[PDB]
Amino acid sequence: TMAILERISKNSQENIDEVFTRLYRYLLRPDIYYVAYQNLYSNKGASTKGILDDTADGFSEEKIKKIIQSLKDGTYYPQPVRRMYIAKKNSKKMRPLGIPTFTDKLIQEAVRIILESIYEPVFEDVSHGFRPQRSCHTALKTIKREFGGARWFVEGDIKGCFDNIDHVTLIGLINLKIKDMKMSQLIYKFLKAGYLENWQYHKTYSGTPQGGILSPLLANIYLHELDKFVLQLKMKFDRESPERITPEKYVRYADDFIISVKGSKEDCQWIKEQLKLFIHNKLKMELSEEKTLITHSSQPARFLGYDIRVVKKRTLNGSVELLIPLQDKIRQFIFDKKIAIQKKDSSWFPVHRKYLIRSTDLEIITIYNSELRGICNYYGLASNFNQLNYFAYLMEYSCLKTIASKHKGTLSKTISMFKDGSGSWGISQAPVLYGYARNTLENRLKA
RNA sequence: CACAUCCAUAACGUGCGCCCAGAUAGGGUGUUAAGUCAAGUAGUUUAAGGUACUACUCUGUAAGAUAACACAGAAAACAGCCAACCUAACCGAAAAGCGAAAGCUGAUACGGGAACAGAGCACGGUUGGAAAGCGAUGAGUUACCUAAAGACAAUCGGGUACGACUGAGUCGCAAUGUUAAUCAGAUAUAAGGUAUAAGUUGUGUUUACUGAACGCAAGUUUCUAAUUUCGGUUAUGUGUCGAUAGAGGAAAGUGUCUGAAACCUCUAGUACAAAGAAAGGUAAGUUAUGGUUGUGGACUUAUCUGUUAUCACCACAUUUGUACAAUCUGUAGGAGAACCUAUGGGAACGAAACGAAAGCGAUGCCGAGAAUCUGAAUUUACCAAGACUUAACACUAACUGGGGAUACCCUAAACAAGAAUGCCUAAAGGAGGAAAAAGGCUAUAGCACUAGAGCUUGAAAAUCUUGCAAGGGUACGGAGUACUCGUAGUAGUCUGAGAAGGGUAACGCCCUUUACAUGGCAAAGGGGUACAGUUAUUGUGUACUAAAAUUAAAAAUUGAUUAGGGAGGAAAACCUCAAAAUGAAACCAACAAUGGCAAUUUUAGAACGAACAAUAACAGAAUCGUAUACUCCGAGAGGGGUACGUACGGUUCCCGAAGAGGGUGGUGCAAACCAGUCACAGUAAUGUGAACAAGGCGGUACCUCCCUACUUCA
Repeated sequence: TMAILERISKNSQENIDEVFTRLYRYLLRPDIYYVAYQNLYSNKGASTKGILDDTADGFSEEKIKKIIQSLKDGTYYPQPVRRMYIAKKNSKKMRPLGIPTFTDKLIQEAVRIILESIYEPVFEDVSHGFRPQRSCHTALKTIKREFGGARWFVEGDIKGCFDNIDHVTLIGLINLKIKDMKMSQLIYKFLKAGYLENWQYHKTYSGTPQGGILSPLLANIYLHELDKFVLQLKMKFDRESPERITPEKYVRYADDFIISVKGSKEDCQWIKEQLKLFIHNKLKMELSEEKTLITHSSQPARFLGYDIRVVKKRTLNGSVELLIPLQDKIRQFIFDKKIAIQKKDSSWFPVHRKYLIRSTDLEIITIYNSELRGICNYYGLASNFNQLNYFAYLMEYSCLKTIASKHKGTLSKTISMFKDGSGSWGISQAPVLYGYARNTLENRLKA
């Protein structure tokens, strides 16, 4: 089936030695190797990942290439290519996509496997967080409170991700110890495959039917090699960055980047300029925004919808850290769907909502509860539960307006909301307007 | 630091609509007449006007009483509302004769019934004068400590919207509108309000356009906003701690024990002035996305005789500006969280909102009250509608006569038409014998495919097919032209229009004369027939040649750039019996650097497809002049949508299926009593038995098709 790479990347042209990163992965080859040997390469033409609830569908056994990829059947990948990077709602980290083709919908597991190949080596943390993670939520909560006690701190801004798809440093750093020192080509001839017909051309990735949903993998690497020497120079300087500000460093991610333990912002420049030189050394990318708004001791930056600055408002601090919740992620998240106008009722109400004549109601209620759910998960360990339920207030009258509006009455939202509501205390009934909100903005949040 | 409130109010959705003849049957409409009304009290005066005045009376005048007279007002009838209240319309049922049921037949009785507003014409009509409402509960069932923190007896010690219920006792808003009484002028070109359609792009609002031509002007409503705790989570108050302020420091501060150096308390909210401190009422504006408003509630602006005064004088919000007051208050940038200047508590620090914007001259219109000044008047000077009745005259319809062709539905009408005896004992008797039917009769039973029944009919008869003059219903706004038939009539003079021309309108109507025999009329639905937009199906389609936006980029040189030619087991080596159990020449891979034609597009070398042939044109949101309440003031300009009440143009895009009503085909289930069939009795026909293969027939299930004035979804 597909032992093509199982042979290419494995034997790896040992004229002289090879995949040398072996003192930590020498039998770490055959483990996952023989996995795929019977995970993917077992007999599959049409399976192990894809449509059928995880897996590809066996409509024609999808063997038209899969079994016969000894030379990939290859030779052009015409596959009209376009551009694709999809932003992410919370904790901005764009999630590009591509063109769904059974061809691409098997290239997907192919690159899954090449991931696992490059997975076990010094790659770390499928999507972002220096610690090996998988979720944003772990990235959302864990790393942050741990440090920041050092003032004078900074962050990152360079867009540099789908703009700086360098594609030269890219293929220079994809498979160094993995490319067979000679004869390793039947891998990326069909990864370098952004073909088109518009009297123009752009190859190999922009969220490409060759390169659509795999930028996670690729860009994560792209940055990872950077972060390696980044950390080495980090420790090289971590000799007053943990020892200057003290008398009374860095961590890596996907899109934005903290500066960990701080000493002498008088060297924050040092950091950023060195970065740039390096950001311009081998990937040759700039400092979008000249990045970041140095706190200069404490002044709150923003990461992923949270931060630290080391009457609707009150807080407690000291020699301790903190993890800020915000309002701009809700502010326009209100002016989007006509959900309020803060210049109407005395500081903050849900003065109104949008929908007045629309489809059935209980679905809209579940919709409310759904965005609330999101809010909860999209807000882990950040303080001020009271702003959360404050917005919940700022959501009630609005959603209840919309409920009533189907009746098309006299603003009879009173009796209307009485015809339902987890908050009216009456399926013609709101299951949750605040309950699950409290539940999940406490669980997986307060710990 | 919890808990919590965000405006309540009805529609519009009635039933009708054709054709002409008439016109009090009634009614309406309008106009003129006459009377006829009623005016706080009387005089005045006069008609019996009218309210002007005189004097008398009354009521109000909160800008917080108290007396003076100023100041205003004093009915009635209408218009309306609010509630109760029969009753014709309109509705269903008896009801009722009725094709013999298709359809009619509804003051019976039936509830009702301001018909879902009366917008094409009010339910009526009596009354009554007040209902729905809110904002305060009046009365009952009631609460936490009894202000020390309690535990104690709620020492009702004591509090009813106490907070809940029952529930308002009382008020206000609810609950009104008009109605005759000097002119003339100026201050109006007054101060002030008013002038671009169905509509396109342009974003630095600059305006490139039209049913705008006006232009200027081009950026911009706004927030962004409180230090004398405005620290404690938005407006909601309570729940606080923090700091200062202690008061008993208890047995509470009703009577008992632990209280504490806490646990209540006002908190602890700065110095002036300043004003009403204040409502209510009226008036204007904000009020809540649906579309219309109404009716209230809240915010804002004004509002409501003079002194004699008692009063009058205060707490408190209040406003200023200072101080100062901290969170600074944000900002800006540096620079420690507590520096740095700035900021008015926003300077920007934006952000949203922002694009023939607004604002400026477009003069377009009028320019009330005409407010004030001038003159005039000044017999109380006058003076004429306010309705009611009648009168007359015109008028009139969802009123009064006669007028009914196109297609459906139904079946009576014998409506007319077309459907006919075996069997012997195998022959007259004859089946209207003695076998032997449907049909005749009746509920019709066995799922249909037997009605039992007796003779019967064994043409009787009832066969179905029609037709079905009938009889109904159905369309009698209105949705492009002609054109057709159905009636040439009934207005015959009189303005679709008879004609000519002229006003003739963003498509008519009216004026000079046409005609008296149709000269108009023609009728009156309705369908028909050809054209015209619709929607689709299909037939159908372009790189037809030129350059270009350079995919085509094969080929060729390049980019000799390294890496090749083994689906393998393969863990640093084993590499797979493999040149090979680790050795190329070109064939993939490099800005394809150029072609190269397909894939465009337009410039464009451009010929019924770079578009056309047979089978659907419904649904309009209302539609500008032509109004439509016209909408609203009228002092004007000008502001909305009721036969889809647009009546056309244009505007413009919606272009659904299902519930499934009923018919259609097929598929099945069943069924095997009758005629199918078999065999048996029987002389046969019938009886007997099998007989489901659904031969038909019906029951039933699916789906299909019609089917959709059967129902309903963008």
